[PDB]
Amino acid sequence: MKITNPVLKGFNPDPSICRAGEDYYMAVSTFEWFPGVQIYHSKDLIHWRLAARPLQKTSQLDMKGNPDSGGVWAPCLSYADGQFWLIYSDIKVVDGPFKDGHNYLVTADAVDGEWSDPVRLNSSGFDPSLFHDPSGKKYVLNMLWDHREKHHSFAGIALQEYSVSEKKLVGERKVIFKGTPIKLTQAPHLYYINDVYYLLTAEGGTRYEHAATIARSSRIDGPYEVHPDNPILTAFHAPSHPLQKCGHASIVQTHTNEWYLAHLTGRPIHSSKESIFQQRGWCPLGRETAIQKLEWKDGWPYVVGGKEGLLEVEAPAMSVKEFSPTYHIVDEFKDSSLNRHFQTLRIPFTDQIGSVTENPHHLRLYGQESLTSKFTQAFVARRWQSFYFEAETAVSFFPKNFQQAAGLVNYYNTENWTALQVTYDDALGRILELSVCENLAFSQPLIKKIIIPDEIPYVYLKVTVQRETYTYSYSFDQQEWEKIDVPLESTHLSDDFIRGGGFFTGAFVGMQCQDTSGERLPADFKYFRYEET
Amino acid sequence: MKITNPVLKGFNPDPSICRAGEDYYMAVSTFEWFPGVQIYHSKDLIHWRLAARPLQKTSQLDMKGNPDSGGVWAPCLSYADGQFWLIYSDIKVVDGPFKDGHNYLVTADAVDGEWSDPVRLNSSGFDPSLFHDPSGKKYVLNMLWDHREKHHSFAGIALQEYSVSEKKLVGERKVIFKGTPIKLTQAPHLYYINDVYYLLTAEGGTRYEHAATIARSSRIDGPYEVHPDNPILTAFHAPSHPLQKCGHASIVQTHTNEWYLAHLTGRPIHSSKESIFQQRGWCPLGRETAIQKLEWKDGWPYVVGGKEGLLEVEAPAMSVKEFSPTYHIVDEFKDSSLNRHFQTLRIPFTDQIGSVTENPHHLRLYGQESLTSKFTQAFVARRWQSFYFEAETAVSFFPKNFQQAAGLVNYYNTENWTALQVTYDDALGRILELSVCENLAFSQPLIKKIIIPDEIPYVYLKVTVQRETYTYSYSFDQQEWEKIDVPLESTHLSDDFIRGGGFFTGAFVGMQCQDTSGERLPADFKYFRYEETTEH
Ligand SMILES: O[C@@H]1[C@@H](O)[C@H](O[C@@H]2CO[C@@H](O)[C@H](O)[C@H]2O)OC[C@H]1O
Ligand SMILES: O[C@@H]1[C@@H](O)[C@H](O[C@@H]2CO[C@@H](O)[C@H](O)[C@H]2O)OC[C@H]1O
Repeated sequence: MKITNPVLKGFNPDPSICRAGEDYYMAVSTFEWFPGVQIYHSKDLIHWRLAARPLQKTSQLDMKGNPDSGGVWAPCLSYADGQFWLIYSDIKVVDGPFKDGHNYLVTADAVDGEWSDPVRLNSSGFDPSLFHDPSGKKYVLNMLWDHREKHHSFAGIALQEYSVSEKKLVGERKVIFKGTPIKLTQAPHLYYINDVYYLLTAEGGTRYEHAATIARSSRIDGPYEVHPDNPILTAFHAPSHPLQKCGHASIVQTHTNEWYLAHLTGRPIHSSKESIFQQRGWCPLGRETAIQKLEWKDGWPYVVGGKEGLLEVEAPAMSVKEFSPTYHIVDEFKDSSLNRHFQTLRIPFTDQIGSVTENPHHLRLYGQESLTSKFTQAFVARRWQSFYFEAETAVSFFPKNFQQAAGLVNYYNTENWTALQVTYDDALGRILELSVCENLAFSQPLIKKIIIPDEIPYVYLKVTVQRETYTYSYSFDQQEWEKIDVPLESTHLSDDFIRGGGFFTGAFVGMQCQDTSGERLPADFKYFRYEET
Repeated sequence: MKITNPVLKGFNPDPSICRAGEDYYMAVSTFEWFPGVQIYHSKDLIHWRLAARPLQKTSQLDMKGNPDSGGVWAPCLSYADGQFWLIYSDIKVVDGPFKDGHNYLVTADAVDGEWSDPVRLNSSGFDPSLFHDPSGKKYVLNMLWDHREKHHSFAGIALQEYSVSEKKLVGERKVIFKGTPIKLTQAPHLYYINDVYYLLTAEGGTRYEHAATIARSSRIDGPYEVHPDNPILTAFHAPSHPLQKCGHASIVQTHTNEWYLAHLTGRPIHSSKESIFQQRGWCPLGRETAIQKLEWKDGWPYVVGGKEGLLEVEAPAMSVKEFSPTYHIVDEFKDSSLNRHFQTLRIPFTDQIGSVTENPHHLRLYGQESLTSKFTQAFVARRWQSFYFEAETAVSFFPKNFQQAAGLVNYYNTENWTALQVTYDDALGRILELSVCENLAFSQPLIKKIIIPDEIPYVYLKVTVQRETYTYSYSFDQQEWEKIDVPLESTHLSDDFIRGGGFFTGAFVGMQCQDTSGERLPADFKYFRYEETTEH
């Protein structure tokens, strides 16, 4: 009867909420993880099921070589004229003065149906949004990226008409809003409400200064006046609040004439050696999606409970409906294709990297490139979505040289991961090795190599995650586990720990095989258990 | 007449020398520059002409997104059984514990003919090489990359048989050599000389500790005995020597029964307010190729003149054969094909970025991504090949917003370049802007903006390179020039300045257009001049 935030747990940022009659959908960004964009469905705003992942083919999304946290940034999902519209980006440069990336449009009739081939829109900035103006005309909003040395990089909100018949942006482009002193003006969404235009934006950047700003105007092109108690959403001032980084919002008006606001947020683990006011913490689950309720006064919306958001939010006047779980707690790969919660890095899942059919009821992975490669990785993984869980798998892998390895991986990006892999030692045979990579600093800490007897058909591998730490354990028969006494830090796989300009995903766990010799040696995984506790 | 080194000036590393009858060929690496591999041709070893660039299709080489100084590393060109064999690499990771990359083989009847589609070989290490054993067997050598924490990454030289009929490696591989205390053992090339196997390698890394070591064995798989005066080539001990980084060599026996050694080298610019011992210099021309004469004693080759290598080298007993230049000093773009000294970053030249046929007598570049992008840049460039030159172009470009810019660029990688571009300012109209990117730190130092009047159809742009410094200048009438008073440092476009694990190319100059608004706004370049000051 209450909305319990985050409604989308783990890596699920930049929520774009829309209503198709009485059905509610939210699209979230996926960056380098393939297939692109996740769409969730809900009938009550409390329970959400993973319904679709539109960008399924390289003709829609080609991300081989994309930088970490490049690819699909904030998307925009809308419904109008009997079809869904998805505006998405493919960001190619995430560091330095430029942010080279391109905005595209695909359409579909059903969210889980077949999506069109993309139409080129523009490249002038990220967070593109498609606004269906009451007049029938259509408009694309985005932030304007300004590379010039002396200018703040977030130059404001651009507006330009989209011609449906010509399938291109037309007319003149106009900057309609420059933002507030919070700056980093971002995430524009336009709304026609009571004959006036409301421009919702994000400001402050997506770390702990994040905020949602709103302004209004009589004309679509402004000038816009800013909310008198702006920002309407932020946790910048409340470091102990359990919801942090609260911004990048979208508004929905329900079919019950109620008002709600979806936004991203982070749930940080804290230091204890440090003050939370100075060290705001680390978010291994990345940026998650939460929903707040809005109330109106004098033509201005307000977040009920205050600007920081609540964990428990007043659900709308609608019939509750839960959904069946969309993954197996223990997946034995008996299904025809990979479950919808598994994703690959950058490229589609094809025989290049593995198969679910070649060895039935197994996931076969052909050894390809290492975990530091932005190109071709034989790696299938799924999100951390709880601070407390166990993941476990069983691998048949018989490597012949030290350049072959396969096993269980916990992963943030190409420079930040840990891996417990079956590999080969030329003087010891098959061994089990722990490899740790922290901002490209690589170590293999076990001084005592773990030998695997030759006739063990399956090495059982398991990770136990307990909030701020996690540990690996292994078994040669499943009913007898041995724990590796190296406590790994969960905070080292978080938005707030990794270096670089792209820090936008979250921790993953999955099965991986690599063969840097060229032989493409396969690794057979009998099952994958993901059990939150 | 002597051989004058370097024989290939500017960015021309990892020479693989090769002989077909009385014709000599040398392949060099090209990294992210497309098309891949440069093959030069010679009949006297003194004069070399740019003859072919084999890897022209995305089916042979797909480098979109490749890191700076990834892509085509050291190649191997050989001639046997009436055809050419090219072994090349595509490196995808250049930083950190791994070096993910793949080695391929392609063949052709002539170097400037159509090359085959690639056969996969292995992925175990770079510097792959094909050996043609007198028994008719074929073998692939390459270094072995060890990623493990406690091990030196250069784990020795691997050897494995290649089956021509099965189009794949067969049998087991074996490490046949582990190097000397110089380590970083790489660049393996096998030679069968009077019933003895000689294994040539590079050691020391490609900076100032570079060396060429050689060893011999009665059997192909070792054990190998190292040269008694090893290494046979290096300038590590001679900081003042005009050739530095001397290593990564290959040997050829001429049809005159003489022996020569092709190797890479750097010609550094030195600061005479810095220790020549501590700071060995900066090479904006990258790694170039030189040739040394060999001489034998007791079954060991020695480099004539000492192991530092000579600047002037005794030529083989062959007739001089000079070649006419393969580029125009002023290229006016009247051909429907880009001159062979022009390259693009990572991808083919297609309508996606440019056209020489849409506006006749112009190079039209369609505005695409910035100079920091590893994907789709409308950028056509050619090597710095002298310390003294000027390059010049003329651009027709009418930008309508600040995200459109086109002009003349000096470039090393995506983090290191300068650019003089026609662009647009909301308050001032068309302006000429100087942009500087030093290891991704970005500046635009002109305080007073240069206003371009609306009546000006072409803006003329020039760079004048004078060894350690270069300067841009511009003109609205081709005859009256104004110098932009900020001296730029040529040493910042050098192997020795840029950060990261990939530092393997060299400085380029070329024409560029970017449009990060999305409109693909075209810029038309009327000509490109590149004129070396041979007087110096
Ligand atoms: O576009 C989305 C936003 O949530 C956010 O956008 C900005 C990207 O650059 C960062 O430096 C800013 O902090 C951030 O606000 O991140 C990317 C994507 O998730
Ligand atoms: O493969 C060629 C070699 O000349 C050289 O190989 C090594 C690559 O890693 C660097 O750290 C070493 O110094 C270098 O010797 O560079 C690449 C290519 O030119």
